[PDB]
Amino acid sequence: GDWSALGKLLDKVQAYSTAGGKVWLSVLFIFRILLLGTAVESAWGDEQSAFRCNTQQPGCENVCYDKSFPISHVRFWVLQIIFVSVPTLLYLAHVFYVMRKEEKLLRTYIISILFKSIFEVAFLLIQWYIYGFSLSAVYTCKRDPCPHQVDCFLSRPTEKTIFIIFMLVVSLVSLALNIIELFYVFFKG
Amino acid sequence: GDWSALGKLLDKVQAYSTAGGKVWLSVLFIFRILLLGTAVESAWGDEQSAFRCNTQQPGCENVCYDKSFPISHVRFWVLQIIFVSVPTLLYLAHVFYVMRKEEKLLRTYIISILFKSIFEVAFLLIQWYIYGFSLSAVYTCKRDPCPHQVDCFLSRPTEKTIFIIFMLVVSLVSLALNIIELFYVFFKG
Amino acid sequence: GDWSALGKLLDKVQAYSTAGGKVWLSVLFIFRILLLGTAVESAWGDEQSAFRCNTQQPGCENVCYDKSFPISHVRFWVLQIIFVSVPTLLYLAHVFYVMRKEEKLLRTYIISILFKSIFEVAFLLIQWYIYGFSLSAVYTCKRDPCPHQVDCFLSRPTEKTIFIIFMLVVSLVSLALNIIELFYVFFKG
Amino acid sequence: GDWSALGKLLDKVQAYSTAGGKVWLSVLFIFRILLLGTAVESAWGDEQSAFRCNTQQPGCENVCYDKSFPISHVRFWVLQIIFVSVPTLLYLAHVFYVMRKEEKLLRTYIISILFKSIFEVAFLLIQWYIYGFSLSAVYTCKRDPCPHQVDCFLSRPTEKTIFIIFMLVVSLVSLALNIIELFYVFFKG
Amino acid sequence: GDWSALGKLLDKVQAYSTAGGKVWLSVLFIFRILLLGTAVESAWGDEQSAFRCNTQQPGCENVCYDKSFPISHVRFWVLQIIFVSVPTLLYLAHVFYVMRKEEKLLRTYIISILFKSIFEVAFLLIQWYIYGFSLSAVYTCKRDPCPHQVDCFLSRPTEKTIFIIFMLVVSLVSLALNIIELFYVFFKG
Amino acid sequence: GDWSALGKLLDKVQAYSTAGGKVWLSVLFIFRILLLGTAVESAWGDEQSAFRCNTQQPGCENVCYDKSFPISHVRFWVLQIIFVSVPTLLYLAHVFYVMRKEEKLLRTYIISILFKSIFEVAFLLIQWYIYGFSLSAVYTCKRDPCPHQVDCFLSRPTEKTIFIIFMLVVSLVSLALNIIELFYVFFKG
Repeated sequence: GDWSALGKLLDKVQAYSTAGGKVWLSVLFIFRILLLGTAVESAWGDEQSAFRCNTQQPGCENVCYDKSFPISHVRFWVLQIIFVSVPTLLYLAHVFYVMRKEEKLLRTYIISILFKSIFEVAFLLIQWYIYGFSLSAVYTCKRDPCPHQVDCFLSRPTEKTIFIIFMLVVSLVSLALNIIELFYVFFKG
Repeated sequence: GDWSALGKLLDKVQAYSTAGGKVWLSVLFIFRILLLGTAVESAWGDEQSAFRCNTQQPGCENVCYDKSFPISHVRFWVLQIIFVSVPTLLYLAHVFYVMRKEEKLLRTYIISILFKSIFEVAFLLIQWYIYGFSLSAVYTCKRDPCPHQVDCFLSRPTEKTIFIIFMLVVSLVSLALNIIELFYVFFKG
Repeated sequence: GDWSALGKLLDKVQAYSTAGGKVWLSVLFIFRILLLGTAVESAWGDEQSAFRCNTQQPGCENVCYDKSFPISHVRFWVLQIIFVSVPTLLYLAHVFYVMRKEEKLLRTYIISILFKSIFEVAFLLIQWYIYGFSLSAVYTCKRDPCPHQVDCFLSRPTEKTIFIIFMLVVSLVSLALNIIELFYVFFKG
Repeated sequence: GDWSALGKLLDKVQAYSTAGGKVWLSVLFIFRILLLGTAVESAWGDEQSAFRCNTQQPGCENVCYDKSFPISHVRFWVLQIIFVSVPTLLYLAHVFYVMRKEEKLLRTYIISILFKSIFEVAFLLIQWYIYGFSLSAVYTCKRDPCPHQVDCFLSRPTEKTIFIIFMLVVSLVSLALNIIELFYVFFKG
Repeated sequence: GDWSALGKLLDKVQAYSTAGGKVWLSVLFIFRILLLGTAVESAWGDEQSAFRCNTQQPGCENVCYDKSFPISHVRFWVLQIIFVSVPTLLYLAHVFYVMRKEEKLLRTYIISILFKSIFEVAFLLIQWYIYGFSLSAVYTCKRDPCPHQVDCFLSRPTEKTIFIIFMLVVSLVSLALNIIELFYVFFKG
Repeated sequence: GDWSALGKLLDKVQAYSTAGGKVWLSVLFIFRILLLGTAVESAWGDEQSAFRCNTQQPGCENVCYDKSFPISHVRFWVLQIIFVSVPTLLYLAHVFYVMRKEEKLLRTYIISILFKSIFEVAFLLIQWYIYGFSLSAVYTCKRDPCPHQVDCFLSRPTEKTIFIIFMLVVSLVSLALNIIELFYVFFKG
């Protein structure tokens, strides 16, 4: 029975955060995890199996899908959320070690928040560069195996576009909350 | 061993709710989650794989399925339940922070309930606009790849219609309970 | 460490039940859940994929399967068990609130038992009306896309019939136990 | 912290059992559950999908598989283990209620053991009648859709035969242990 | 809160084991379980589906796969690890009963270790007899349905061979540790 | 309630580690496990099913896939992480036994760290030898069943290349941290 230690650890890390920014950030994080784990994962299930091209050339479908999707959106979002979460976990464990020292910091919190913001904007920029924020039903593919130009058709482009916009909005809200947090720490300083 | 704290937290949030409205709302929520997680998820498993169109045009099936189902009903319902649940979690965590302040509100509960009602009615209206409340076995598809008009056939339209009506009834009951809750808070005020 | 509270809650709800009826009902419920979760779910896995019709008409298989199975037996049974379980959960939570009042009913138990009986008989009648209690290997399908009449063949009809009879027997036993419970409460009154 | 109550409940039920019969029976039960849950379930995964018949008749494969396998071996074994386990759970819960009476039997144990033996021998006899204890690679099918007689080929007959023999040996060992238990209770009486 | 009892039970069983043999055996067991549960299970996923034969004879692929693989390697390894684990569980539960007697053995440990060694060597010999320790890409199949001799091709033979060698090395290390354990008990005696 | 013992065990093992090296290593390990368990596993799902070759020769696809992928990257990475983790678990359990002795070492930590470094560099060298650090969309296959030379096409080569580079970077960071740890222990000595 050591429920008090976890409560004290939770209090210490939030002691340097805004009133209510912590709760909105945590709720938004669990919202994003729930959305990623159930809906978008099942939406992207048949990304290659339902992918089809109008050609008889063997191997054209493989290269055309590879060119159309350099990386799946779901795996990209998983990487983004992991990269966003890593600095927070680092800071939490560092504060845990600080408490262990106390039994026998603010600058690190600022660095973690700022790095999380950097990672979020970097992932957004990469998504804009590679894919944009929409998916087209018809993709024109010009790859070496395929003769001339071929037409290929994605799986559920519209629902994927909807989920892409949802994830973009979620990322933007998270970034805005992080900037507000940084501004509050600047105000305190 | 800190079972008392969770009980006190549960008591505090329900202190502003009707006698018995809380239990009906919670039971209905777990009912909806159980129905969504087991039955309707398996019902929508072959939505695109069993989807078929009477044509020889390559890529016509993809675009016709995309036009017929801009977003899957199951994923739409997952989004709806998440959006309905978010304000409740926000209020619960806010009350937790209020208790933390007490160790060392009603307006937020009203706002959360009202926003949950807004989200429920908005999702119902969106479902009515895009899909309606029934599914037809035969869908006439007129999309660019397909020549003229083609006939396509959905997977298990009748069982999906039954589950759609079930979810509509569940959403209506939840909205009615929320309005009764709001009326009770108005009566108290 | 609050094991005593759950024991007291368990005692209070069973205080109004017969000697031994509670244990048989609980064992039968867990039996039905185990049977539904493992065996019958896997038995119905290929209900549409292995479903086949003797025709060349595009879309005839879809409409014929839809007409043959308006709702899957497994999902129907899931709905039935959820509907049967809901009144019990309502009564348990109501008794929990009654204990909370005591810290600072029989009619509801009767109503819950009677409503559970009503739901059980209603689901049995619906199953009898739509399907009966057997499955035939060959189904004659007369639907609009299909020309004239077509012959279709179900997946594992015999094993499904066996499981249907098993579920019917389980439901009948549960209903009989519920009627015995109601008779005992009448005897007490 | 109520670890003592579960220990006392465990002691009370085993108080009427042989020295060491309890441990062998429990180990054998967990062995059977582990074998059923991992190996044989995956072995029977493609029972119908890999099932093939040498014919061009539509629907012949469905009826031939249905006739060859009235019920899957894995589901049959799941039913058998559930039926064997039910009397033990009934007796355990009855002893729990007896302890509740004590805070404020042997004949039932004998009945449960004997009924478990009956169920085991009944399931063995049913398996012998329907299937035997071996699987043949080639099955001759004479069903109405199929013209004359057709040849069908099972999926992995040899490995399935091996697992069938394993389950038969496990069931025989369990029955022998149950008979030894009954003989010991007779010796005590 | 009864953490002390499990620690005492752990101490009692290891009291008859070598210094460090216990930890190496436990680590090796968890290593084998982790390797079996994740890597080799996914490696053997398409053992029959990707299995192909150069023939037009219906049913030749089924019988050729059955003859090539009398039992899957993964299921064989699951059986082997279960058989190896059973004597250890028997001994642990026997020591638990011995402690229960104490509240109100070495020979069994020797027997369990020796039987575990016997089972390990028996499974290794069976694997050598049926399969050997390698898999060939091309299998020549001479079975009744197939005319003359046919050529069949396994799924991922090289990776399966690598995992087979890994499991062989793991089994050999476990057997060597068991023999060292037996020699130590002989030295003590 | 024995939370103190686990804390003491955690303190003892980290007592010989650098300030902050432990936390970075642990965070990196959980990062690698999360990346392997969700993203790369789903990325490699259709490695053989989507693998295609431009030939009519039966069995050419099987042998060409086998030659192209002697072992899957995901299973190789699972083996690598297991091999890296094993020495750490050995050291932790050894320290646990040392504490048990204390109730009634540095050289082992050095050996475990150095062996973990050896395993990491060995797996990196093996990956470089067999595969390199990139995947090509088109693979030229010259195997016995296939006539002359055939062209085969991998599934999602670009996304797999991205994940391969990610895993390479992760492994390099882990190795660098291990070398820094060894240098610190040398400095202490």
